[PDB]
Parts: sequence; structure tokens; C-alpha cells
Amino acid sequence: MTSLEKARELLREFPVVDGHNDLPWALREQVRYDLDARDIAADQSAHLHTDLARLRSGGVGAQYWSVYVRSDLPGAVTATLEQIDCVRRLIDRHPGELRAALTAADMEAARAEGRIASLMGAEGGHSIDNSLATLRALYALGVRYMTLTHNDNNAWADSATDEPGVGGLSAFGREVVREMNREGMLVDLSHVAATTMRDALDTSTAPVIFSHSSSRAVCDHPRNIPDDVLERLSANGGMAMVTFVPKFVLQAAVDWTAEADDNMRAHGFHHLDSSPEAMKVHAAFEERVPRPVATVSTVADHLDHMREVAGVDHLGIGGDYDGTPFTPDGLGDVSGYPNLIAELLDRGWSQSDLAKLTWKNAVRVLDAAEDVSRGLRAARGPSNATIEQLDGT
Ligand SMILES: CC(C)C[C@H](N)P(=O)(O)C[C@H](CCC(=O)O)C(=O)O
Ligand SMILES: [Zn+2]
Ligand SMILES: [Zn+2]
Repeated sequence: MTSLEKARELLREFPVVDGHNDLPWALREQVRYDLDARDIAADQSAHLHTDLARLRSGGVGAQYWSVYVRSDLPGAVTATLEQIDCVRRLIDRHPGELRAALTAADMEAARAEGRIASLMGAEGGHSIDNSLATLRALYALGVRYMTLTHNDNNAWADSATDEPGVGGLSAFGREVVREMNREGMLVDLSHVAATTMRDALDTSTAPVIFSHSSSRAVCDHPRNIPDDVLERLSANGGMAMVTFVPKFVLQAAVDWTAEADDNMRAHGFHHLDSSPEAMKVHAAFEERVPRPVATVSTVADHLDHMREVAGVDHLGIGGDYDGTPFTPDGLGDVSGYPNLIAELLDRGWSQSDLAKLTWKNAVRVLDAAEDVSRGLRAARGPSNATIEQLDGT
């Protein structure tokens, strides 16, 4: 059979656990959670990267649904609860296809019965409003990882896409990591500064993840992971879940985006300005310099290098579907994963290598978080510390 046919067979046995899909945010923004208007039991290819049929075609067997909310708007906690509610409603609406999963055992139970294990991951520490009790509430509602920052610093952690702030994790930041370890919530180091990565690895007693990051050595962008951090994963036990975002994985796309941003500033606009006037400027740039397009090969280049440095036991996949408007050719929506698996087969990846990449590593890592949590919950009570106590007024 072809490598694509083989890929599909492999995925039927050991499907993809995807680390980060922003369907809930997409539903919030497109239709304010009017789920009938974007029914994922129907074909949503006109509007979304994700629906149930494409998840099945893509060989997705578990999904961490992102409950991302903006850090630059008030009411992050309320919005996070709305995102969690959206995930809950999706699970309730589609019991034939989705099964809530809170544990590694739940993931295996879902796989045994042919339903997509549906987990939740919060994207940014602003979702807890500097409150450890709020962190515990999110865990109680089903959140199983939290990215420590999004694109901006918060009071206790530095983001890769912001200026240096506290220098990594503050004292309170370390306390958040300790509490995540005690609860069994995975520490997610996507988005954070390299300093923050190192501080989190120093502090964490549980395996950490990167829910959607690729390799900085392969493509130098702050959203990607440095080799020295990848090297620490085998000791930590965690895993890096490669992402598909073109401007992170393809050199030409990083360079293009930098030039686009420079061009915006040359016209007196902030690079993130979305006014009609700014859009006209950007359109003119893209007119004279077409947007480069990444491929499956681009993503495989990251996995090859990440495998070499981090090890096959420390890799996963986090596509960022519905979180980015642009995708590599061959990975245009959630149905694309078999194309990546086929490319890896062609590059000599073994069947057991690929079962680790898709399924086994993610289940091991969540089980490890549970194991560490059992020990810590037995050893001490929850923390009552405040950010003022630990970081000062
Ligand atoms: C606003 C909302 C859709 C942002 C997403 N939650 P994201 O953080 O998942 C996508 C981003 C790449 C795409 C971009 O730069 O926006 C990244 O991961 O760095
Ligand atoms: Zn992100
Ligand atoms: Zn996201």
C-alpha cells in the first residue's frame, strides 16, 4: 500500500492526541456560541478548520480543546468559564462522537469505544486572575493544562512575544507551577519566554508540555523551543507538541512576516493594527510580495530535529487548528494529519515511533501528572499564598 494508506492504518490503531485546537474561540468570535450556526455534525469547511467528519478523517482520537481568552480585555475569568461551557456543550451535543476526558484512563476508554477524548487546556495565566483558588476551580471544571502566558507578559511570567518582565517566573509564578503540580494540571510552556521555560523546568516536579510549539533551531522565532530546552525534556519527562503555524515553521514565512510588520511600521501603523487603512497597506505589501506557503515537509523538518534533540518519547502534535488563519499545504484542516504521518514514514520513522508521537507520549505525560499529584496531595494541603505575599506590593 501507499504511505498514505499505511498512515491511515497506523492512525486507526494509535490516533492523534492533538495538543491545541481553538474551535471554542472560533465559535465565540464567529457566532457567539450559537452552535446550531456552526454545527460540527455537518460540514463546516467554509468557516472552520474543524468539524467531526474531518476530525475522523484526520485520525484525531483525542483533542485538547483550547479555552483561550484575550489577555488584553477585562473579565478573563468570566470569558474562560464561557469557553469551558462551550466545550461542555459540544460534548453534550455530540455523544456519539465525543467523550469528556479528565484522565489518561479516560483517554484510553474513549479510544476503546471509538470516541474522541475531549480535554481542555487554558491558554494563558491571565485566566486565573492571580488567584490560586481560581486555578483550582479551573481544574475542578476540567482544565488539564494551562499555558503560563499568552502573547503578553502577566504579573508572574514572561511571554516570548513581549519584553523581559520578571525575568522568567516570579516567586508567585513558581508558586503557580507548584500548585499546578499538586493539582495535576500540566504546565504548558508554549508562548512563554525561554527564561520562563527554564524557570518552569527548574521548579516543576511533573512532566511539562508545549501544547503548540516547534523548533527554534530549525526556524528562529521566539514562539519556538530552543535546543537547550528540548534537551531537558528527557529528564523532565515532558513533551513538545509540534505546531503547524506557517510563520513559525517556515523560514521564508518568518522572514516575510517580519518584513510585513516592518512595512506596517514604515507607514506609521502598529504591526497589529487592523483598521481599513492599515489593511490597505498590508494588502499592497502582499501584492508585491506574495505570502510564502509551508508544506508537510516543513513540519516534518521540525519533527526530525526535535526527535534528534528531545527524543522520540518527548514529541507530540499540536496543530493550532482554528487558532491561525494560515496553514501548510497538505495540512489545511484537521483532516490533514495522515499526510504528515505518511511523510514521516517516507523519512523512515517506525510504527512504534509514530504511535508515541500520536498517542502514547501524551497519555504517559497526563498519567505522570496524575501520579505526581497523588504524591503532593497526600503530602500537603493546597496553597493559600497571594501574589502580594510572594512578589511584594
Ligand atoms: C486570538 C486567538 C485566535 C489566538 C490563538 N489562541 P493562538 O495563540 O493559538 C495562535 C497563535 C498563532 C497565530 C497568531 O499569531 O495569531 C499562537 O499560538 O502563537
Ligand atoms: Zn497559542
Ligand atoms: Zn490558541
